[PDB]
Amino acid sequence: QVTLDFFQFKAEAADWFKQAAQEFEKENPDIRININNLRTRFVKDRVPDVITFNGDYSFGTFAASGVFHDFTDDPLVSELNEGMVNIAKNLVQTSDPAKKRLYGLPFAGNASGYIYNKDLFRKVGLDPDNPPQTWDEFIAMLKKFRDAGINPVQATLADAWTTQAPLASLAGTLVPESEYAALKSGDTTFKQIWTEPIEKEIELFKYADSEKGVTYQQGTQNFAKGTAAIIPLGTYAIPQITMVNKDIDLGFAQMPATNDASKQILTAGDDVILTMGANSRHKEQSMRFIRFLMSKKQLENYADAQSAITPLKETYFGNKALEPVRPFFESNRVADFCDHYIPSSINIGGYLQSAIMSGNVNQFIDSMQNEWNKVQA
Ligand SMILES: OC[C@H]1O[C@H](OC[C@H]2O[C@H](O[C@]3(CO)O[C@H](CO)[C@@H](O)[C@@H]3O)[C@H](O)[C@@H](O)[C@@H]2O)[C@H](O)[C@@H](O)[C@H]1O
Ligand SMILES: [Cl-]
Ligand SMILES: [Cl-]
Ligand SMILES: [Mg+2]
Ligand SMILES: [Mg+2]
Ligand SMILES: [Mg+2]
Ligand SMILES: [Mg+2]
Ligand SMILES: [Mg+2]
Ligand SMILES: [Mg+2]
Ligand SMILES: [Mg+2]
Repeated sequence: QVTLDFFQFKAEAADWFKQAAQEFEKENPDIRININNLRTRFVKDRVPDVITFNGDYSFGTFAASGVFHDFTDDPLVSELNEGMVNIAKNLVQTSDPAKKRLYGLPFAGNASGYIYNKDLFRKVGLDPDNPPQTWDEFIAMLKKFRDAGINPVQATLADAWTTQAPLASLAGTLVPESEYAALKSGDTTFKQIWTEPIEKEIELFKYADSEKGVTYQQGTQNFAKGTAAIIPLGTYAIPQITMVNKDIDLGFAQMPATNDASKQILTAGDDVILTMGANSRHKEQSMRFIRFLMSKKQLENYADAQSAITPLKETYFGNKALEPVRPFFESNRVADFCDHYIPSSINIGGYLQSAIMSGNVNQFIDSMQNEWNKVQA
């Protein structure tokens, strides 16, 4: 009989993981799973046995420091979407190509863009199956909502991380990931690469016609209750909206950053990486649970509950709301999040909140650059 500590990062999926653990326990009487919904928590001697983490810079730093088990050879890997596996490997924060190993399993994918209310689209005569293809059309849509008496955009600025979503959506098209290597070597600057994304994010939030400084929970509640045409968050937010209102008719769309309709890109990443503490005392039992979670049945059950994208080679989309972005995935017109290249020590969320509210692009760009420069030094 062993007790596993399961650190589960994702607020929106707390019940799903609680129930999955309980199901596993019923079938495996020799294993109890204690869920806790960060370096201190991840000291070797107390590292959780099973872990979910967002696939971001922080994951990559813990991976490079040896906190997580090395899954590179694991028999599970060959049934997974190679792009999602490669994203996880490329997050490892190392300058040595050979050290870009696999330190967790992609469990679920996301995309960043905007969630929209199809009934409000219908109300103003827009086609909810064919959202805007260009920046100009996207802005014209927001203006159409305002002119019809509808709040175009629900902001959630009181939760700073939410301001990263539009930046990442827009940067996906505007800024190739290769620019971050040039940024590190000093061959480009934030002024050159992020001025246009931040200007467009500021423009987007000029169409937030209600109070901007509300919380994530408040914004998703407002949206669920029909009071805004769009909420510019990624797919991870869908379950939070639908739990408030089962009946809301939602779509998810790419946020078009330019007027080149043929060269739009969808920001998409590894929303959940499932891993094991490298210094776990109970690796065999931990892996039994991980194998249970990584079965197609469980992955698809999760994807349905959470409106996510499964990590299997045959991709499954958990919600018909995701139909407008299916072509980006099919054509591989995707990009990882721009903020996965930004060290966790830089307070990008706080700088973005300030930029959106104040409009002061120069201060935002200078803050990012000066903090980046010091890290690279
Ligand atoms: O654009 C926002 C964000 O999207 C991706 O992360 C999705 C992740 O965001 C939220 O999780 C928290 C909420 O505090 O935010 C960090 C990630 O920034 C997570 O550690 C934390 O749990 C949602 O609540 C989650 O459901 C969702 O999975 C992207 O990877 C991030 O870099 C960032 O751009
Ligand atoms: Cl594949
Ligand atoms: Cl599907
Ligand atoms: Mg423990
Ligand atoms: Mg919740
Ligand atoms: Mg490489
Ligand atoms: Mg046009
Ligand atoms: Mg009005
Ligand atoms: Mg690219
Ligand atoms: Mg106003």
